[PDB]
Amino acid sequence: APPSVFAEVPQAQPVLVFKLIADFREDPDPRKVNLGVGAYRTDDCQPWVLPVVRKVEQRIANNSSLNHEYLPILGLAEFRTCASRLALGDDSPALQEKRVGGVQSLGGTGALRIGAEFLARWYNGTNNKDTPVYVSSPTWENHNGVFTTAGFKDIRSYRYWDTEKRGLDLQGFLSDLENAPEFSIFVLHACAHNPTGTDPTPEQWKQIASVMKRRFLFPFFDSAYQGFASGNLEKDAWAIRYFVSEGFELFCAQSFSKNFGLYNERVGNLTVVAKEPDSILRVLSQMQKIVRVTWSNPPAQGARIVARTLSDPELFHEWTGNVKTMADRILSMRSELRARLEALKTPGTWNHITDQIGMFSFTGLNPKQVEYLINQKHIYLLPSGRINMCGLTTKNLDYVATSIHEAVTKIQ
Amino acid sequence: APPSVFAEVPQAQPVLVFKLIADFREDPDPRKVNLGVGAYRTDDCQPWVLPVVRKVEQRIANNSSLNHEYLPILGLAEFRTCASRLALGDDSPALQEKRVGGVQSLGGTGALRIGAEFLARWYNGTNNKDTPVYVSSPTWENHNGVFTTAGFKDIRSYRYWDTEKRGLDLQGFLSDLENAPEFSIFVLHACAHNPTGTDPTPEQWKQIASVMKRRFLFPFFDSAYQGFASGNLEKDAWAIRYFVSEGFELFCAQSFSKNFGLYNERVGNLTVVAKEPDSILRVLSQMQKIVRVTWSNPPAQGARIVARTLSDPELFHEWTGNVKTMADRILSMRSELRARLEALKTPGTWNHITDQIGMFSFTGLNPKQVEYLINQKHIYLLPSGRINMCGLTTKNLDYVATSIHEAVTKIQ
Ligand SMILES: Cc1ncc(COP(=O)(O)O)c(CN[C@@](C)(CC(=O)O)C(=O)O)c1O
Repeated sequence: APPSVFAEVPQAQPVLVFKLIADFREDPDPRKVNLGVGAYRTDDCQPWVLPVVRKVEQRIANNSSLNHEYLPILGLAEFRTCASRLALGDDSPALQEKRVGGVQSLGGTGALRIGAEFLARWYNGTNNKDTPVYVSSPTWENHNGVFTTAGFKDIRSYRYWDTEKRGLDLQGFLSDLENAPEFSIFVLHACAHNPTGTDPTPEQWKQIASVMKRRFLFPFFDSAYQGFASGNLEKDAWAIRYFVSEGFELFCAQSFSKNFGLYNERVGNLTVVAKEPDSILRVLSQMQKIVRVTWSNPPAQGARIVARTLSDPELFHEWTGNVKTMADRILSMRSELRARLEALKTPGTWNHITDQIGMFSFTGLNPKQVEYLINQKHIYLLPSGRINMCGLTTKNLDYVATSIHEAVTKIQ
Repeated sequence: APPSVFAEVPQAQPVLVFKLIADFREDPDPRKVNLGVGAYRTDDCQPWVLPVVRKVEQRIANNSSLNHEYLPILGLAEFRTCASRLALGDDSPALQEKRVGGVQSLGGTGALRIGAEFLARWYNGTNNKDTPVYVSSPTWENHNGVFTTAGFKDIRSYRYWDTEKRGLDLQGFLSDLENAPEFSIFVLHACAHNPTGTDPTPEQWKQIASVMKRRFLFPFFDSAYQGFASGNLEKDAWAIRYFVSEGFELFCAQSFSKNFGLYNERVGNLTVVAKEPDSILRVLSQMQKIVRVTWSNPPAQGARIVARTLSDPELFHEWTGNVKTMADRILSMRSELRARLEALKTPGTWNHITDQIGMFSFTGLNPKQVEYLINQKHIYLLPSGRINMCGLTTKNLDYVATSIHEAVTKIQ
């Protein structure tokens, strides 16, 4: 019996964040809390289909004029346009000057992948896999994975979090920018940095931009949480817009998974900003080739929902309210968790819980204290000490607060 | 000002069909016929949303229990199971022995891409990009593209379409199989060969299988037209099932874009058949890693529609009826076209028109005869002589038959 052609395939390590979702679901323990994946939950600890989304879905379901014929390779035109406008602002000079392109993609991950594939073939030469790629220390793990898969051989880290000050290491960040070879690619979190929840202020962003401009560093923005840093979409897009106004050419990978709560419809957009309009045409032509051999053309449901919402001023307005609701709820949980930990007289400071923005808190728990929490208390979180604040409710706040308190006093 | 980082990116060369369709659209002649279309069309030249699909979409729209939370990386469990079962049959020995895995993917294209990526890393050694990959001559345009992008350096062709006989070159095909290095990968069209419509008969498939078994050639089935082809789901999956029965390990990239008419919802499945059950978990663990860096997790809408249909006996029954309607309309166009060509005493043999299966047909027209039809008759088709039978209607059949009659007699 000839051996199987799969005889030697090793067992891969699981994608942790997703593994935890499964683990958590298979947990019979009644006290279990999922503080893993960045997904919104109500105070009832339920998934929330945004009111505007439910409204648009019914409208779509009753629109007999729609068919299922293939979308264009780059995607739904109206979606591409609305998505780019959301990041850049209605008044962007880049939009006026027609030097913006958008490629509908499979969530923020697909936007990152297409961009990385394009750069590996056409940026800083032809098929140059040697240009350094810089990611924050720490970052979302998939940043490494995507760039590695596209072929980049030199992936570096720039200092970002100061474990001591429990904040941004601006000095380290700037030095890392100064030392990077010209033309290096920088993967920047647009807002609500994952996992630290710590973003540069406008003034710090200006310092970062200054070095990047000087050394011809390419900004690759990852905009997965527009609206979650502050509850305001315009405010959260400031950095991107600033770089555009400073005359940078850049990529912006946008995800609508969290701000539209459309996680499973895989709605993303790759926004491209070039110096001149002609370049956009040539870039998009090459992007079509990449898409064609990856997913061929994108799915319609999610993009249709987002296009319908953003293009209807009333719907748009309602949606901004839904986003604010989610952000407001997060603020409230930050306060309550902070308050409780202090009331338990938990060792150390807990101001970082309330200083941090976005969906997460980079708590500071060691990997030993995490293990304790998962195994003993049935509280699921990442090994890094990252917790999803949206997983907290008025009903579980106490269990969590108490469980952290023990981990902290007991596990060293 | 320093030049754009995109200054040297060339404009990609455009795809012929896009142009042709453009041309078609721009044509003022009331007699114009588009035989270059790439999807199903009714007798009225319209897209068709299957009645069962509309019915299920409404059911989904009205189901308040559904949310938009992320699916697992490999996809919706019910979909993966139903899809694999459709291809292999409920009674498949492989299903009963638990040696089948399924990965939800972005249409048939996404299934082929994930399969090619897996093979380039774990098949016939580790990261072996030198294993020959064979595609039919001719084949669906994107086969070459997907395999090349996955890293395969040696893409070959096997003889298939016989220009003179207007049929399969079985002897050429077998010689190509006999001379293929052991472990070479063969991309096989399960049924409704695209673009010729010429398939091996079951007896011929047995000869193909025997060489593959002996030389350890890997069958990578592309199954885009199950049911759609003949109106019979079982008949259309015969070759796949035959290989399973014969003990092969294989991959089967399934598309639901044509048989459910869900083109724009990008619903596909990669079915994996292994010799032993334990292999499946290892193989799927590696596919999860590939998906993670490509699209992260798949969309839900299309997969929900297909899973709902295939798991409800009444809906499944209705769906089979809808598929037969499509298959019958194509059979009818083929029979009528041939009948008319023969009535006109057109030179040559035209049995290939009814021997062929599915939407596409290689007519045997030469480039000059094609030019005449476009230029003189406002009949749009590819220079290869490929036509889509769905471009024919009860209303234009006479025009088209007469026009081909003229092209053959005057240009040949
Ligand atoms: C910084 C960042 N970029 C991109 C994405 C991708 O979003 P997508 O689903 O639209 O492709 C995420 C998602 N991060 C999640 C919410 C889930 C994950 O890891 O995929 C998180 O828990 O970190 C993210 O955190």
